[PDB]
Amino acid sequence: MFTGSIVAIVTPMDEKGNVCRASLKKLIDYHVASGTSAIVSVGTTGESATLNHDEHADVVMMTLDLADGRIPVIAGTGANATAEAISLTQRFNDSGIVGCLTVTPYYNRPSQEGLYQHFKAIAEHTDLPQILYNVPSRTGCDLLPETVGRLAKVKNIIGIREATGNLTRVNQIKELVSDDFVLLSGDDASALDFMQLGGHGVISVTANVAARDMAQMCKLAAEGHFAEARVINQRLMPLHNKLFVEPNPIPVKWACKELGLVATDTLRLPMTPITDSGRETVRAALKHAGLL
Amino acid sequence: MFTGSIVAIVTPMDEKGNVCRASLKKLIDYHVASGTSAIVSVGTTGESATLNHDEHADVVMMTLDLADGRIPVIAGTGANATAEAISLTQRFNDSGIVGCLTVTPYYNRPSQEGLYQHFKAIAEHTDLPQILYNVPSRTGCDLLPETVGRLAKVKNIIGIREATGNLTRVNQIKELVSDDFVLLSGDDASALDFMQLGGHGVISVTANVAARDMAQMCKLAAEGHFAEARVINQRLMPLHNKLFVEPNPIPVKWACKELGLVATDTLRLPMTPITDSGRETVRAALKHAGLL
Ligand SMILES: [Cl-]
Ligand SMILES: [Cl-]
Ligand SMILES: [K+]
Ligand SMILES: [K+]
Ligand SMILES: [K+]
Ligand SMILES: [K+]
Repeated sequence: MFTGSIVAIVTPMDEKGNVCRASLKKLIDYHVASGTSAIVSVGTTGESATLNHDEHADVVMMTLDLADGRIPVIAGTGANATAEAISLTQRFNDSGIVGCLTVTPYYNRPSQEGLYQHFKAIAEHTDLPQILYNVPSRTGCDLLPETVGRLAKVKNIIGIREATGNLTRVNQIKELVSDDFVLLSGDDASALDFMQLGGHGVISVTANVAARDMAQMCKLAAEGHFAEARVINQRLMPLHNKLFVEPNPIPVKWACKELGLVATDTLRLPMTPITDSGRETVRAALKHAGLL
Repeated sequence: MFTGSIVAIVTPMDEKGNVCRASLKKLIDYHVASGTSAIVSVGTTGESATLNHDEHADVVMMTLDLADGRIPVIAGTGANATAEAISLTQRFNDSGIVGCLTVTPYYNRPSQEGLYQHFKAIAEHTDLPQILYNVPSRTGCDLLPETVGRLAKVKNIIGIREATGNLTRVNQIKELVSDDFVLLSGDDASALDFMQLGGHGVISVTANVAARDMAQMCKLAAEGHFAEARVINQRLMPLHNKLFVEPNPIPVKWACKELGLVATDTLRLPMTPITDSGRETVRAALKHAGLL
């Protein structure tokens, strides 16, 4: 399922930075019970950066196992080397995931033609649906609408997580692609505007801690009840902003720990523990949201 | 050696995308003859993004063997996971490289504290000199002078490649570090200006194809003959710019092949072959530099 509220799930860790199965189970039961549409496993928020490919694969498999068919799982499969992205996709074929979330190469700043060839080749070597992921503030390159339009002609490239926060992109992309191509926000604070403009959902960081409210907001938006959805969005807005007061996923792991959804808020370097002031900011946002 | 003209050397490949030994030797001989001060092996220009760690180590080791003690070799060791950066660094411990060039974590956007802890930990697991590398347009994060000052207190953190193109950084960092802390430009187009402000040299892309001029310019600059160095710079300025007409290292690899320095201009996806319009642009810049 590639519409509605999709959670970019944290990878919960013990004190030693190892994946905590018990916290993961809890998170997954929480999203099943709250009506989250799907789980994105080991994306940015899941600390893809600091897991090796074995741990990455382990987390995804464990996620599917715990999900036990109750919720669709999408694996983060992005890499800045095309051969690496291809190889990582192969690890997940026939695993039971329903699709892949695949980021524009970061750091090496390819041209639009190179992004085209990158994603074309990945899609070529799998039957799994591919969701493109554009986030220029992290990657240093910007996948423009024109190129999204080219890639949408490839059979199994089915959508895009658009994280520019630039809402003019929704209709620039939409007019170049077919009506079954999915447009998903990757910027929590502007996601409802994104959906009001034509977007079909959100791959969300906020959904980690406000799953029910996010699920309902996305359904209201899809039904066109934007004023109703906006009341919810207004109570989540401090969370939408303050979950990035410090680098994601530092605030969201702390929030998960504070709600008792995970055992520890541990991350791997270069991520560092939340500051006292950040705890204060985030706790205030959780309260504004009515979660505490 | 950590002053003067230091080349961020390309990793020449055969048509299969694997390291081309004959081309590498030719490049290293070229830099020996030209008075280049040192080689950075497998940094960004050397396609650190698309080589796996074993291939990366292979290239560094081959470069060192080929250098045969004639010219100092610095290993690119950057990674966005701290554990990974330590592991890559350890491959080169007791190897014959004289130092490491280590970039701020890309993509995951750590805090200043995160950056401090990342580089502190790397430095603690090695005796090799460390050169920090700041390039926010590639990484999505910016290592501020205050944090450079803090890291410069670590025994084996000895300099910075500053690639913001923001010249105000030279004296901001200089006033916070000791006088043997090395300041190196990472932006060819502004590198002479950088040196005029008190910079000690450049880790250069242009030096791949204009090594003699680059060496002479940094020499004149170190002697305080800025008027005279500037004549060289003006001759090289179209290269400083047009070597980024297409994503680095697409133009400089083509330039190398055109100058007969490497056998092929092959790169690994997502880097793509230079366009016809790019060939003409780089050719005019080479001609302006008097190299064609
Ligand atoms: Cl994410
Ligand atoms: Cl470089
Ligand atoms: K296919
Ligand atoms: K399609
Ligand atoms: K790599
Ligand atoms: K030092």
